[PDB]
Amino acid sequence: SMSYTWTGALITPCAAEESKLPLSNSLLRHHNMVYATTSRSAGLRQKKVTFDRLQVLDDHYRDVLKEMKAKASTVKAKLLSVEEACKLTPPHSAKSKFGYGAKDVRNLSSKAVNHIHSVWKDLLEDTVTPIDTTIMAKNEVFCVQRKPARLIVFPDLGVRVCEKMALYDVVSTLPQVVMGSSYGFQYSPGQRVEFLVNTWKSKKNPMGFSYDTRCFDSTVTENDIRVEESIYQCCDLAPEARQAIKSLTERLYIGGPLTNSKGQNCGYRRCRASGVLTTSCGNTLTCYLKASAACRAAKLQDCTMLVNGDDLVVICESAGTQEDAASLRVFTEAMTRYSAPPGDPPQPEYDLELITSCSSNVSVAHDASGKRVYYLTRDPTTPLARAAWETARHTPVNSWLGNIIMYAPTLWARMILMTHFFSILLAQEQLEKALDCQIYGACYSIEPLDLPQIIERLHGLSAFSLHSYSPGEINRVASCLRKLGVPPLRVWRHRARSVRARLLSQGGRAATCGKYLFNWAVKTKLKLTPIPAASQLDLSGWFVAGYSGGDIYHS
Ligand SMILES: CN1CCN(c2cc3c(cc2F)c(=O)c(-c2noc(Cc4ccccc4)n2)cn3Cc2ccc(C(F)(F)F)cc2F)CC1
Repeated sequence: SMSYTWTGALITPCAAEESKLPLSNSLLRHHNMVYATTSRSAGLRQKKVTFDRLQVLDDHYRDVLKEMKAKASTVKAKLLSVEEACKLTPPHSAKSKFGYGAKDVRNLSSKAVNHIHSVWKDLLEDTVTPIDTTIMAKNEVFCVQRKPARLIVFPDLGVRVCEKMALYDVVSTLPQVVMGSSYGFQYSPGQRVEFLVNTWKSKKNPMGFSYDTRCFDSTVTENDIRVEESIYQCCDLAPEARQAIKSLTERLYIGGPLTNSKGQNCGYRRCRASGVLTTSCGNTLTCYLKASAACRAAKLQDCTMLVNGDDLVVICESAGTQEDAASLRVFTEAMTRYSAPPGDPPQPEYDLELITSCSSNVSVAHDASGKRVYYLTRDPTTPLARAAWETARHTPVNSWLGNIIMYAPTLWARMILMTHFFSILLAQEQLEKALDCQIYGACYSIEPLDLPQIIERLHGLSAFSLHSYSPGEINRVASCLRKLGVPPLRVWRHRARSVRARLLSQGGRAATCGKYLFNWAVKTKLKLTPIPAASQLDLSGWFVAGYSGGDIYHS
């Protein structure tokens, strides 16, 4: 079965697309290296993601599936009311083709609610007719060496709300129960590091590897998608939920027709849709299932998995370098049979720091006392490129804010992102202005002035005093700054001292940002005690589940 079939109709934009970087130069001067993907490259992506999938299952697969269902059976899940579902809808979510928008949904306008009721009722009465989806090219920023745009497939606003009602509770609670500690989205960055470091430490003689499935969404078969449903259905559910879940699966999740922005039929999908509520959960369960089975086929000893959607990292007991090399090829052959072939082949690693998963890795620094501290970091190229874009253009999603929150302990986030953006917020007098950012796919509204206590709550006080970073980490940053033409430490330190001073003179939370975020920039350090406001912060539903493509909004 083909993941996609196409009519020949083009994937079209719904607005003018910028692929070019037009204050921003002060951040990064090699602006010709920064580009954004557009629909013009859609054809290239279409070719990559269109192929025949072959799948052969074995006893290991079946044993693991049985084990997952058994745990899934302990879960009780609730229907969301229409109101609860509406409030989860982002204010700028794509409007319905049926005469109402996200604002109408959020306001609970009777037109929107009446339509949502009719969609739900239709779901219960009809469990066959494929549901329409829109296919678009994503507009994302990168640095050269060029990626063709990613494709986004999503149903109408009315359907998405119904998805929330039927499955939000399921995709928010089920994965963690089924996969336990292996479920990646339950962790803040600090917690993700702790689990990785400790898992590594716990092996007698550890070996680990990241596994990249080539175009994971396309590798997901209709069988895979029904297997996921069978897992959902193990939950203790209301008869209405079971019916809706079954209808959504047959009518939307397993596949359906693709319609472009102009309304033309572009083709038909028979794999994972990137823009539905179950994408993250489905991908995570499916990746976990196949990888767990593959471990057994490959006879990897004491396999420990960490899974985030299609992102997979494995840490096990080494059986020797040659033996490991051979075991990994077997693991890969098993994954391939399950319809999850690798992009670039996995390779054994024997240094935790060298394992990149979720585009990030663990590294070491030292706190004020000289004590060792592990933190999550990544190559800063993309974050910096997108930071430049967001400086030179108005964008609804502030990746820089999300990056500061997730990578606050890193040298590059502290040195560059905090300095550059707080300087801009000072000039524009928009310190008090709340901004939208994404965490694990979900959209959050956050006040930049709260960053100190947010960071203390997530990464601890040491985040404000990390030094003596690894040479490997610094070389990567330096190499990146060279590549992108970014000013060196001496320049950012000078800028940071200026911003820090200006922040202090405003007092209040502003001064707190100056004192904590920029203590690194001053030669005589302040004392930095626990921020009292860091305790009374509501940081519960931040790191519970993934929702990439799931159209979720919180707070
Ligand atoms: C061959 N290798 C070359 C470099 N290598 C290293 C250089 C380092 C550090 C560790 C290294 F191994 C380190 O640990 C700190 C530091 N610690 O504490 C703060 C304070 C601080 C905190 C937060 C933000 C900024 C400064 N800065 C500073 N530098 C100097 C440095 C060089 C290059 C870059 C950059 F990458 F930008 F080119 C940035 C740097 F800082 C050793 C030998």
